[PDB]
Amino acid sequence: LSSNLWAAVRARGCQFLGPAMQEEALKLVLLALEDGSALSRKVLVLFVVQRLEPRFPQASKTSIGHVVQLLYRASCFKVTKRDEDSSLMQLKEEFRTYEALRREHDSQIVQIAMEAGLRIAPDQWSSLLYGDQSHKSHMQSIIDKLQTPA
Repeated sequence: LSSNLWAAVRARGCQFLGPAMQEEALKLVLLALEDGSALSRKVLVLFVVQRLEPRFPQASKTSIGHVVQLLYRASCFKVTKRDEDSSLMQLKEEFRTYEALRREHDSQIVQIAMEAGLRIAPDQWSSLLYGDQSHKSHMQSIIDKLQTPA
């Protein structure tokens, strides 16, 4: 099940790196962008990988870039285009807290599960994204929003 989910996520250029690593990865993206700073993908990945590497040997520019792409696909960024340079990404104002960023992140993964026709219960979501059975309610409300309102 989880195997099928993560394969579907990577199929789209994104990655979930497990509960602990993803939490720290997101918190570092937020550290860089929560104040409106506008970073190229280059600089954003550099900032994050540098801090991650010592606890998480798996951290590389490729795997962090895939986390960035997950947030990008989730439309979390305001992009500033420039021909005569690299495009810059800012966190949209509504996503400059961890709660909101993490909600949108988790929503994108649930959306990928749907796209893939992979059907998943709120108890499993908690296991997969958080490693515990503490977030099934958080994950229920995320499902609710992707479905027809009551």
